[PDB]
Amino acid sequence: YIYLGGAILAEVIGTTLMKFSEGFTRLWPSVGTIICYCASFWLLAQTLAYIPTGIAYAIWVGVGIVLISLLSWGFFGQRLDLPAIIGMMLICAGVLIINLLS
Amino acid sequence: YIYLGGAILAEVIGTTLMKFSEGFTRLWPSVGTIICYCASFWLLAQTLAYIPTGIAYAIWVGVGIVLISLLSWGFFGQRLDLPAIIGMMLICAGVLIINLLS
Ligand SMILES: Fc1ccc([P+](c2ccc(F)cc2)(c2ccc(F)cc2)c2ccc(F)cc2)cc1
Repeated sequence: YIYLGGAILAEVIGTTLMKFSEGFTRLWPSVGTIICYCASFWLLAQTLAYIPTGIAYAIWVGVGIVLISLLSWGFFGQRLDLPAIIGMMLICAGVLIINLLS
Repeated sequence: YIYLGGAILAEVIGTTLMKFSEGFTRLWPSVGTIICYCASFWLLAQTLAYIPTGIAYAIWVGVGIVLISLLSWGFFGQRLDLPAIIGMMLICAGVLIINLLS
């Protein structure tokens, strides 16, 4: 499967893997995050080799923000109106404006 | 704290070490650059002791669009246009809100 899509997934899944309980979690290796970083950085290296570097990083932030925010709101029941999220919206709107001119 | 700035900075320092260290007669070993990358992930783990994952990500993304812009531009060009100034200012405003959280 495609390197860039794998790289986008690697962070979204990786952070979701880090967000596990202090209790017991099924199927979680304690070396898992360290493996996920090694996998993520290998995928990134392939991604930057074979796609234009500015394009790849602009797409990676762009998809990743929408995907984590939709996943977190939709299936983990999280709030979009909390103080930090309100500041984050301005960053994400500003990021879109620069990306439209790129 | 200085952990979040340090974690972002370690990725930039490691990138700078990687870009500088072309050739193989050079004194510096690739492992030293790997230690700078290992440090960034460890500094992120220190960051996530008292900071939520999304809040840390939003600040990293706010700097990240500037990192994309420097990568896209290389050398600096002429002064920014009105929508670009607004988009950059919205990123500035979001960081100002996030850093004024108690
Ligand atoms: F050109 C680039 C583009 C992206 C990165 P990235 C990244 C890429 C792919 C992935 F699957 C997970 C993380 C990163 C951050 C600290 C490091 F030590 C190594 C990589 C990263 C993480 C969070 C963020 F908000 C922005 C970038 C580095 C250089």
